[PDB]
Amino acid sequence: LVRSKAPLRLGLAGGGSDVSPYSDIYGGLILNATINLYAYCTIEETNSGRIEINAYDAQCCKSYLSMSQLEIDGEASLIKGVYNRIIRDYRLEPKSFKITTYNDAPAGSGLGTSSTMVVCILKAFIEWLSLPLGDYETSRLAYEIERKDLGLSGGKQDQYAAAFGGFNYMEFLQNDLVIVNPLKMKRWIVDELESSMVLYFTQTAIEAMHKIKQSAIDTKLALLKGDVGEFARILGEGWENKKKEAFDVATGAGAMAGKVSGAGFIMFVVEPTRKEEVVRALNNLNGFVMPFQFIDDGAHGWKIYS
Amino acid sequence: LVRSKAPLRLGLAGGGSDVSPYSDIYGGLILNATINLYAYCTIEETNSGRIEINAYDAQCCKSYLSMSQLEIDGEASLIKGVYNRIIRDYRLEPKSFKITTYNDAPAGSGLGTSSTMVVCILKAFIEWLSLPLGDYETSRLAYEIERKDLGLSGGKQDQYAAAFGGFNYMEFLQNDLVIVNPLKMKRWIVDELESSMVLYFTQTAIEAMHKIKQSAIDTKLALLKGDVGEFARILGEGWENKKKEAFDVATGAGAMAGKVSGAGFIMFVVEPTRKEEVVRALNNLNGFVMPFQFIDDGAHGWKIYS
Repeated sequence: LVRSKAPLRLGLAGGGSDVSPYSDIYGGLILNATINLYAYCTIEETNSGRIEINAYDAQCCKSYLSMSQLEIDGEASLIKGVYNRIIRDYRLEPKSFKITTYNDAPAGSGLGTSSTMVVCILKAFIEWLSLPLGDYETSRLAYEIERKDLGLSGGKQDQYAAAFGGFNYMEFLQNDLVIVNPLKMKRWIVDELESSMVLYFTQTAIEAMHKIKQSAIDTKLALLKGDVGEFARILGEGWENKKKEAFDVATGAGAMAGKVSGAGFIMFVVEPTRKEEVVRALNNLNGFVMPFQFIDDGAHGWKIYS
Repeated sequence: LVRSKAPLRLGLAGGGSDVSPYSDIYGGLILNATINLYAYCTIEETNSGRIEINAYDAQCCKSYLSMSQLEIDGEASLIKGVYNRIIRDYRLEPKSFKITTYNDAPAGSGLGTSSTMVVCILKAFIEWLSLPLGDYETSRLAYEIERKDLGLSGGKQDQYAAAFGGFNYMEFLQNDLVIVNPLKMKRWIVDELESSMVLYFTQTAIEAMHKIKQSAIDTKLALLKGDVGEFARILGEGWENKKKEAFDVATGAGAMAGKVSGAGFIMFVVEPTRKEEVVRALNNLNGFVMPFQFIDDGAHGWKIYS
């Protein structure tokens, strides 16, 4: 059997500049980082002309006939979605296997859950069938499967982070090319940043989007130098800018700055010696603090020889 | 006692764009990587009231009366420069110690020997006196000791490569600001590049420099994908341009491309299965091929308690 896991991510700056058609016309820049919340998958080749699916994340535990393709009932779309593309792209005969899947964060959450799971399933298949697919190809394949085959709309930063891993500076160039600049992060900066962070779960746009894109640049420079204070400043200036309301009762008992991400989730930047104070105050509210650590590795698979 | 060592580096691309005023007017771009050839230094404190210098690199072995500053005789300048600068910057009392020094590469070379050694010496002092100097500060201080305090001329890439380590893409911005993008390099790309390389020792400008600067961008993007062939092309395209004579007996032996670095030093890029041939032919010349490996760490020091 083969197993695989992929990490979820945190958007540090540039969020949105990667989404079409803004990226297509102006070009996007994003700085993100993978965290220790994962999507897992294991694939074991069975010889019962069947395909069993135990997708805890897709509330699905059915069995199907080992076909060449599997219709998208709307159940276990991610797994079926990956499998179908694999059979087509390599023209392989139907396969018999049992596949299990589960995630560390719910569907929404806003941490790239869906893209991370797809990458994770791909990695399993890659390991399971020795597919000639590396980081770039995997991310590409993942996006294509999720954003086209399944008709799911989103940016491009999630597939790549899950596949590549660590702290990345991504350039989304026109003609949908993408450059991933894998950044090495000194251990003290990584530690300082985490001790400075709290994860809390509760036209003229363009002109704004340009500022956001520009923030990816200033944030890179700021964190490379370990200047968390400037990072905090950049987040605030951004928050102020993305307002000129729902639950800012969280920002009420806050720290230095904050940034709101998809799926109802605030990334606070606090003074390390006050981080605990912030976590207790936020914990009194209706939401909860999500403990985490940055993880340097991207998706990967391994085999267990029985 | 304390010990330290710093690696030398290979100028992969953009060489020259880091030199002022060009870096200050147009901005510089550099892609370089440290290699397993080092500068070593050990410093042991003593209560003899003397300062003993044994520098195999500066070819000096003299004892001096412990002072606050040391006259730049023209002997062990590097050590004297660092020692003086540290005594001044930190307003410290005269020091008594024994200091040993040696390098794995000669004066000219073209691997940044001098800057690497200054960084190494600085690292020994930093380790020695628990000085508050990190990567950025160390590089800058090294550039200042060498370039100003000692009048020696040159670029900036060398000081930063030595202190940072690994594959770096440096931005030497206008108004002399510097950004080091520490790049995580996949192991297989590094191994592929290492088996594809041979190290062998023996007004219209600016328009030419704009290309050398550009190459840094093309080279980064080529090596991040493992496209060594594209790297060869860029080096080759850069060669023909560096011609619009001396000991080119070396390039006479076919490979994919070659590149010369500031003095008796050619970098050749060859197909792995053909490397041994290239290496054998060149060694049959009047010079020798220097075996190397890329090293991901920058300068560092350690203490030995007794």
